[PDB]
Amino acid sequence: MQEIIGASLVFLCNEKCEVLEDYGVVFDEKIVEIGDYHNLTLKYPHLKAQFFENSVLLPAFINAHTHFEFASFDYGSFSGWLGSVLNNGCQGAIQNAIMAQLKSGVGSVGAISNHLIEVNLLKESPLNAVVFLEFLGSSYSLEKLKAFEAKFKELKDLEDQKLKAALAVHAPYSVQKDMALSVIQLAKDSQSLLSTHFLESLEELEWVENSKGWFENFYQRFLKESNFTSLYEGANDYIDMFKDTHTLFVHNQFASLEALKRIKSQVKNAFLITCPFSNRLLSGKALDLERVREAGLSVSVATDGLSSNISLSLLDELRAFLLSHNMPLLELAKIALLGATRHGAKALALNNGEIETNKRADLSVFGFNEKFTKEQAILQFLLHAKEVERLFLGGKRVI
Amino acid sequence: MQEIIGASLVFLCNEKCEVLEDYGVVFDEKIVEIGDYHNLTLKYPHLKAQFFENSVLLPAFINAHTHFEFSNNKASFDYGSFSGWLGSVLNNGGAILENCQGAIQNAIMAQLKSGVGSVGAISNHLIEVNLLKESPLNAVVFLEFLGSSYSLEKLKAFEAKFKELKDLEDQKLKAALAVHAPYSVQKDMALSVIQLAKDSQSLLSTHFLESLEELEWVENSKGWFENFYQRFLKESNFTSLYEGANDYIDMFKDTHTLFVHNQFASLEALKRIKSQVKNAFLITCPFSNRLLSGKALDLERVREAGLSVSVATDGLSSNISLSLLDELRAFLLSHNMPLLELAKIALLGATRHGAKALALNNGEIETNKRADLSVFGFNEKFTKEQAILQFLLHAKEVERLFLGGKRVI
Ligand SMILES: [Fe+3]
Ligand SMILES: [Fe+3]
Repeated sequence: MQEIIGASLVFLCNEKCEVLEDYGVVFDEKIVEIGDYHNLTLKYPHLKAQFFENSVLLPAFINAHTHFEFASFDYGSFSGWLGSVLNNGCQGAIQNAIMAQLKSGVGSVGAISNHLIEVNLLKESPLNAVVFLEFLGSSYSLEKLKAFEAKFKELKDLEDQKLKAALAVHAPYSVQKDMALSVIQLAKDSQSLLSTHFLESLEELEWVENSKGWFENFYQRFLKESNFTSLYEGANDYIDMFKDTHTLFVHNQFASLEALKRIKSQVKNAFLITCPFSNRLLSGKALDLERVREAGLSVSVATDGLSSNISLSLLDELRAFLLSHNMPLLELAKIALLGATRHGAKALALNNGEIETNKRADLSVFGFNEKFTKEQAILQFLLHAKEVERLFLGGKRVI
Repeated sequence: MQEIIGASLVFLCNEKCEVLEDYGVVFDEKIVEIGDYHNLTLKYPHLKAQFFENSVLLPAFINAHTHFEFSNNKASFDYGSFSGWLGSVLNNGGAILENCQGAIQNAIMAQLKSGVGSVGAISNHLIEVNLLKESPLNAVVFLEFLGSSYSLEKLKAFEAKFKELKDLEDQKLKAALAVHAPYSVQKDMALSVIQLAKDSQSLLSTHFLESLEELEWVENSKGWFENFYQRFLKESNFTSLYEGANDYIDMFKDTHTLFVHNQFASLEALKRIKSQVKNAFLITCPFSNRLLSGKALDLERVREAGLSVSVATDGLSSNISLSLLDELRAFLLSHNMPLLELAKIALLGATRHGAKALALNNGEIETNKRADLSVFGFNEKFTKEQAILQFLLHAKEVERLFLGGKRVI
């Protein structure tokens, strides 16, 4: 059926980043019409209508990078964290970790999975899911190459209207060149998305550029292989593999302006994803947001996983995103809201993240105790938003 | 009355920043002895003893700068600029202070449950003083002064309110005095406040160069403060009350002054504070800098000048939670320093550095110091090399809190 909802502040989440006051929207499975809440209640008098005063009505968030496979690990260094994850060499937390996204207002997630453990629970959840099956392998092996293209077939046999199948190549230090050319080709063949970790550390930059640094000893101590040279001969050699695709580039805190200009000019449809908290614990260098826009790209904000973070609430990761950059606060607060909405749905190629006609009815309502001023609404929301009062996904009431 | 407590990790919070494993402490009102927990249970067999596995035992925190009169403020004020925030605070005209004691009692619980045992509260009308007395917290009340025009009538209405403050002092509450800012207090109204602190032998706290608008005003009599005294203060002043940054600093020469914020003080300004205030204490509040000025304190400049920092929550006029732990994590995200070194500066800025600035006998697990101890329980046993930082990320609530050797939480 059809129903009307309106709040004292409505965040359209357009590229203009428009906030409207006392507006309402009518929706079924999709968003049909927008306008003033009172004028809408006269136009459609018989539709059920609810208004929320001193509340914010916005799109449901999109978390494009989150691993549900997970103290333990070491923070303060990337080498120390990777060493501590490999010195290590789940079903119940997964059913409660989805609940941490719904209550935070997240309606769509781009989850990276290695063994397809959480995909079954993501299907009964109301969440919009884009599972990237991640490929890990620094030695060529035709045997595992077909054991990975057979696990993807199990993913494509589980697709719905809520779960889309995608594929991921881990990092330039973990995947051999001819094993990624096959993964990338299968994504073109299956017409699915690509996610990848790119220049996340200073040690990976030293490794990819000049075959030096902490990675001389990585393949010997941890992988039982005898390799002492980089799998790729420079940063551009890794990028050109993703030419003419829809590739999600995560982190990129150590990619130079020439490197991101190359990503934009060559990948054609590249989407940079950033996770503020995980960069602090690991590499320690935050993403230069000016360099991002000096190259012509935009960022989405993601929680990453509890592999290198303390809370997977997208709102708490937004505040840490605000504290991590010296940009003018009120402009950067718009980069966060759009990086958690429209920019995250365009990276995942979904039909939500914006209050627009014919878009998915993925709506969040957040209740407060005051009415923020229109000039401050976007920033006051990010500081005080913690839980969600109402969450509508596909026009169905979930929370 | 003596008892024994030990944890898997013990943070001494000395300047060595020593982490010890399976250590214990014996305490009454003060800390008696430190050592290995098992050796302590044989030395003092009859003392009641509790051990906490996968826990951290450390001093109770010290929050040296927090306004409790403004705890009824969720939104209201404007963030993104200091001029925008001060304008919105003075456009409020002190209307958010009314009906506050119930919110004040809910901000006190945010310090105890976060592990804070001693706090340096800034007060203008002494509304929360009795609630701090009805509280287990160690209190250092700073009586704040606001007045940009000389008026000896208000000078004795302020020196009579201080006598009412010293008439409520005990061993739990110490009385201090505060000068607001170089933009809010006339020179001869602060020299009287400062002199009364010398007379009463009390501590001085002050907000110093917190904004870019405050620096241009103090240095060149320009910026957003040319029009400030007319719009909001109903006064006719168009030049700075002090003739340079050093003119405000030299008033605090030879005393015990807490300098808050100071994100816009240059190395020359910070070298002068140490050499001239003689016993100066820099206070920093990471989150309030982000919402207001937007510029974080240069911690490298702090150590290039020879000073150290303590971390304080400020008030909720410009903050979202007074859990000192949330402010420590925000302190970690706000500076680009090597994380593992900066995590010790955070722990010490919430402990030893805050108790010497507040002139208290705690903030360190040392013999003859106050038995102000906090116990935080976790699910893993951290490596000693990671313990200090892993504590800051996962600490949320406190398992046990002992203040003066008495069990509080
Ligand atoms: Fe990842
Ligand atoms: Fe303050």
